[PDB]
This record gives sequence, C-alpha cells and structure tokens, in this order.
Amino acid sequence: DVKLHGSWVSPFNYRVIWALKLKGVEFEHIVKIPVLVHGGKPIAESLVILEYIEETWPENPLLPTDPYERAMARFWIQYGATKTAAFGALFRASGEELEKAAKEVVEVLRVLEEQGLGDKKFFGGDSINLVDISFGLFTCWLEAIEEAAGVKVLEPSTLPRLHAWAQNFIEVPLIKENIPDYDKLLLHMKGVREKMM
Amino acid sequence: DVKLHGSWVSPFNYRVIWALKLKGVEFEHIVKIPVLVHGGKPIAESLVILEYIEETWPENPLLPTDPYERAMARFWIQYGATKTAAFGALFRASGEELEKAAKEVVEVLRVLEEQGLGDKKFFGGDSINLVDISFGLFTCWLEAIEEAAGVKVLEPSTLPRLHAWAQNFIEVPLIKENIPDYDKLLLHMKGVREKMM
Ligand SMILES: [Ca+2]
Ligand SMILES: [Ca+2]
Repeated sequence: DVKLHGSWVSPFNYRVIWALKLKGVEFEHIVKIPVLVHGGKPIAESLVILEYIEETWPENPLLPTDPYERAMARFWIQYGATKTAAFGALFRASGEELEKAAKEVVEVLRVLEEQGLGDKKFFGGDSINLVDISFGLFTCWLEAIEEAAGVKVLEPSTLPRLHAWAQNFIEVPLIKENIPDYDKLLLHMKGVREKMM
Repeated sequence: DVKLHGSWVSPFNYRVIWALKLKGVEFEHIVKIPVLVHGGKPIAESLVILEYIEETWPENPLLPTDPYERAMARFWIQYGATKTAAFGALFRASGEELEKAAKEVVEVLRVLEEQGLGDKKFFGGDSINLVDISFGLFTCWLEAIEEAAGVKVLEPSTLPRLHAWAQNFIEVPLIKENIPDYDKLLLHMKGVREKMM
C-alpha cells in the first residue's frame, strides 16, 4: 500500500522514514529519490512528501494547528532548504576557503538557533515536528561532512542551544533506531568530497 | 489589520495581492519584500504567505481538498520556484548563449504544460488556484523579459496550451485589474538587464 523508493545514505529519504514511523505507517523500503508511492500514486520531493504524510495521517500531528505557527514552521523549513549553497562548499573548498565556508554555515545555523529554536527542547516544542525532521541532516550527516573535510561547524561553544538540540534529536528512540551506520556514512561523505575535489 | 510591504514591480508581491483580493481581504499596500503583517505579526516568503492566506481565510479555497491533489499542487509550485537558474540567464546571456537559455526555459515550461496544466483551463481547473498564482510571473513579467532581451520563449507555436493559459490568466478580471503597467515593467526589465550586462 505504501512504498518508499530511497537509499541508505540520503538524509532526504530518512526524513520520510521518520515521518512514516511517527505516524505508525507500514511501508516497503525499496533501496532521483525519495519517491513515496501510496496506492500506486507517486509523490516526489521530501518536503512535499512530509506535508502529504501529515495530511493523509493526521493523528499525532507534525505541524501546529495555528496558521501563524504553521507559517513560521514552513518559513524555517524553506530557510534550511535555501541555505544549501553554504553546505556544498564543505565538499568542494580546501584550506582557507574551507574555513570561511564553515564560518558561513555557522552563521546560517545561528539564525536557526536564535530565531527558530530559541529555548525550546525541539523546533516542535516538547516533541519533534516537521521542522526537526527537516533539520535532522544537521545531526549525523553534518558530523560526517565535518570529519571528512577537517572542519568544525556545530560545536557546543559556538552554538550551545543547537548543539544541545542535535544531541537530543539523535537520542530520540525513533531517530536513534533509524539513522545510517556512522562508519558507512562517513566513508560515503569522504567519497563524495574526493569526487568534488 | 493587514499590511503588505511590497513593491510595484515584484511578481512575488503581486502573488500576495492576488491571493488577498481572491479572499476579499482588505489591506494597506506599503510600497527584502514581500512581507505580510497581520495583526502586527510578520510573514515573509510569498509561498509561505500564500499558504498562510489559504489557512487564515479558508472561504473560496485556493488549494484542493484531497491530499494527493494538494501534494501535486505543492510539487508544481516547488518546481517553478526551483527552475529560476534558467530565467536568470535571460538577463545575463547575449547572442548564442541567450538563445540556448531561452530554449532551456521553453523545456522547463513544456514539462509544466504537459504534466501540470494538461487540458485544464487553469492549473486549478475551471478557476485560478495557488499554482496559477505562483506561475503568474510567466505572463506579463516574462513578456517584458523577452522584449528587453530580444528572445522568444512563450509562443503559441511551441507551447500551445501554456500560451492559451497565459492569455486566459491575464484576462481574468482580478488579474487584469491588478498587474503592473506594461510600459513601466518593460523599462524596469531593460534596466535590470543593463545592470547584469
Ligand atoms: Ca558537533
Ligand atoms: Ca508570448
């Protein structure tokens, strides 16, 4: 009834895995992607798939009920999706350019921390929502890119609240039981950086 | 109660003008933008503002009720928002490069025509929806960019159905009464092309 055409490394595919397990939806994971196929009908683009999952299985909501709060959630999701030019530079740049790219990524994450997260445990408050799911790539995927490139970005000293969020997110049992193996993910990131020089 | 911080040329600001007039919402237009301010609270990004307007004033819906149909509408909106690298080239490129950029824009519009519009009068069926509004920049703004650059993109011969859609959209009384003056818009596009060489 529900098929997920994805991969074992893509953070975009894992956003869908999380949202489906948060709704209790059974699916067959078939390893561009991701493409969710529900009753033979396909939905592409992880952000479009997430809103489809939220509307199709409304129990245990992953977006707030208030329209202003929903607009703020979509604003932060769009903000993360737009700021990908800074993250690409972590796979291409080397030396002094790489340290400038890492500082740019930190400034992007700082806006998210100050204006999006604030003092909440999660972007969704006391539990994860679609905003947390959309920023989940900043946990073990960003950690792997940092190690493969030799640069530090998400540190407790420079981003105290976002660093504490990233630990809390990765420790959520649903997330902990559904993430790539770090060793395999790091080797994948090293290979991607090698390809893009 | 509702303020719109915008401009007289931005197609992104006009998407908001249309959606507000389709809902019968009175507002003060104050001429980055657009920023809708509702009860002192600001919402930025035209696509985030459109979903906020649709949720806040649910009468005369601008999105379908079915989740699969809503996902398809959001997919096409995201598709138009992503394919902006082809449209930028119409302001920068010259000669043989400009004709190659115009053909790339045509291929982007052809996918939209075949898979998004099909045989419907509008992307929303018998009346305009948020998909039509999001593609409204392909009407008089694209016409102005074509004239300022000396290239043809949306022609009846190469895009028969999308060309007929663009005429139908621009003739909708709500749109006809709420678009920039073509002379002023063309002079703005000529100036933007001059700036970007
Ligand atoms: Ca870290
Ligand atoms: Ca034309």
